Amino acid sequence: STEYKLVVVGADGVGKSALTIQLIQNHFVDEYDPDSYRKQVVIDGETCLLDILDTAGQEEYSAMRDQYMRTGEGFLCVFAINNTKSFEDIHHYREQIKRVKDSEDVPMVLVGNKCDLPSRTVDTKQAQDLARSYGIPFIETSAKTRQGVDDAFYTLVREIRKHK
Ligand SMILES: Nc1nc2c(ncn2[C@@H]2O[C@H](COP(=O)(O)OP(=O)(O)O)[C@@H](O)[C@H]2O)c(=O)[nH]1
Repeated sequence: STEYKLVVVGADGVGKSALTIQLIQNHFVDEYDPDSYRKQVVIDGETCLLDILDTAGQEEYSAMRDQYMRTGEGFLCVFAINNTKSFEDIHHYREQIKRVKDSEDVPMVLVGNKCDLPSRTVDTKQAQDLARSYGIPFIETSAKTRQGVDDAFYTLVREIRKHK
């Protein structure tokens, strides 16, 4: 079966690592010290291997971040629903991915994480309008309750499958 390399990007603290660890290990972590992990899953009846590359801890413009992005086939662009700044930063990460892959057509999913937390500052309509402007899906997640987590990563695999 095919292996899919998925890279998780977003501002520090939005939950890249907690999402990754929930996907792989089925546990929520209160802290993560920065990173790649593999797991076999079945998506739409089709077995595949996920290789998740977590950019947590990499400096904003590091050579290793660029290598991670070059290696990736699809990207999760994560913000936190309780952090307007991290939502405003999404364009930065999208631009970086486009530069590194040297393409305007890169499989991506927009992920609004921490949807369990009370203090929402980003509406689902704002996020869906950004996603719509990029032509990509939007998925709301909580690494803590597991809502949306599988759906985010699996939707990204579906996007890659549509790209090849
Ligand atoms: N309540 C809640 N906390 C989260 C969620 N995702 C991550 N966290 C927490 O937010 C902090 C940052 O998460 P981390 O995964 O290290 O963020 P990263 O820097 O983007 O990798 C930690 O204290 C995590 O427990 C979530 O969906 N809900």
